[PDB]
Amino acid sequence: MDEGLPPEEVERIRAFLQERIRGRALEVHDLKTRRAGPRSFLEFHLVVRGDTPVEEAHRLCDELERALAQAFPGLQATIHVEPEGERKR
Amino acid sequence: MDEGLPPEEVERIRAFLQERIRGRALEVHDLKTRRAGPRSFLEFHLVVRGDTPVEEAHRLCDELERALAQAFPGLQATIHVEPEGERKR
Ligand SMILES: [Zn+2]
Ligand SMILES: [Zn+2]
Ligand SMILES: [Zn+2]
Ligand SMILES: [Zn+2]
Ligand SMILES: [Zn+2]
Ligand SMILES: [Zn+2]
Ligand SMILES: [Zn+2]
Ligand SMILES: [Zn+2]
Repeated sequence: MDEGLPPEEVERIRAFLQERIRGRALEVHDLKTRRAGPRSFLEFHLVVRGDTPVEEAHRLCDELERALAQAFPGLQATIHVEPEGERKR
Repeated sequence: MDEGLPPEEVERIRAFLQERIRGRALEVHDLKTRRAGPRSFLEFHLVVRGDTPVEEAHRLCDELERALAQAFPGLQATIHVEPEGERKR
């Protein structure tokens, strides 16, 4: 898909995030994308340890938003942080 | 606005969130909305104490997502949690 970016592009974004969260988070999931003009949008869930302070999890959020914006010109990300009970499977 | 919901509706959503976060968060900001068919979308920032564990902040996120979905049929929310340094002004 509908308003999603091309599946190929979503998977490039996924692979990029997966490399960037190594040792810093448990997983990224529920990637949802779309394009509007000069802009692309990504929202996803970043799964971390439940006892991770918001301030710490958020530092990683800022790092990721900047990394994504640079690696995918036009793309801006909104990140929803979750505890380990939200992990896939 | 552009793809935003009507300003009137955004403000109703804002007032609803502001009541719901009393004593539980510092503020909600950067409300961004849009409608696609039977669906409406909201993303916002929920500002809490930096030392708030992700697991705690996320419990409030689930409460808010459910409250919004019930009070605004069709609406689904993505919440980005932030520490106190992200507060307005
Ligand atoms: Zn999601
Ligand atoms: Zn999730
Ligand atoms: Zn836990
Ligand atoms: Zn969640
Ligand atoms: Zn925002
Ligand atoms: Zn913010
Ligand atoms: Zn602080
Ligand atoms: Zn942020």
